Amino acid sequence: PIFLNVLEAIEPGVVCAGHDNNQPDSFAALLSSLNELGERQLVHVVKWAKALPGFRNLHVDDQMAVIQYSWMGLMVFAMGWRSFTNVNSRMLYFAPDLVFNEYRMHKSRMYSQCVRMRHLSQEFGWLQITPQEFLCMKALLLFSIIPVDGLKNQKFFDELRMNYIKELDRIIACKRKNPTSCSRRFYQLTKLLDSVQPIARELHQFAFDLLIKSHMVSVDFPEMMAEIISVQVPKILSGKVKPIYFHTQ
Ligand SMILES: CC(=O)O[C@]1(C(C)=O)CC[C@H]2[C@@H]3C=C(Cl)C4=CC(=O)[C@@H]5C[C@@H]5[C@]4(C)[C@H]3CC[C@@]21C
Repeated sequence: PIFLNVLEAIEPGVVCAGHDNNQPDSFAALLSSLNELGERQLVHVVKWAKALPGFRNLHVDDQMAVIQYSWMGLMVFAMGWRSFTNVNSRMLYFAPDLVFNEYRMHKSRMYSQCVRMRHLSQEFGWLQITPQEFLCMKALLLFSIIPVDGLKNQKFFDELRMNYIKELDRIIACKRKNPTSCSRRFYQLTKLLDSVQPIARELHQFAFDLLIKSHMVSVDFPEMMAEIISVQVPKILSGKVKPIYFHTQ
């Protein structure tokens, strides 16, 4: 079980936001905490990606680009998994010290996005997604958004993405002998994977908008987050970089 051994081994451990839960649930306090958590996670996201099987095969430039493009989707998906495994998707578990209940969802000003993320988290339960499927799908999300015009080394990327799909295929078939059973599961998993993209798109828009009006005085947005939102996110929003949907949207 080489492939799965690796996925489990490189999976980041718990990361706290450093949020003081005694403070009032203001937009400012929740924003400060979310961003701090964001910057902290990004640190782990980069090391995670670079330790992924075959990732080093990508051109240096494509490595960081791909990481930065899928960043948001990766955080949505993983966050959704933590909510499911920790609080049975009852609340949004961004971190042990930063759990969103109804009031915080409203206070953050991303209530609808949170509700959509809550749905996503519940799909992990309805579909009975295994830790194995979760890990392989999360890795695939890393390879699910690229420039329309292509990456420095597009063929290496396509090769890699294909191999990860093949792995997701092995997972599904490991305990399934009748093809139909397998096809049904693949359908379910690819539909779930797709559903992450629309949510990340809205979060991308929300982040961009906030960065702009925030720049006015408080450019308090962390460094790495600030770089991705000002340099990479617009490429997505303007349509130069797009997600790779499995099914027609
Ligand atoms: C309230 C809000 O706007 O949050 C945002 C901004 C621009 O501040 C917009 C989208 C927010 C991001 C969306 C999610 Cl799913 C997160 C998940 C997660 O596990 C850790 C907490 C972070 C982020 C990446 C969060 C950082 C603050 C963002 C970027």
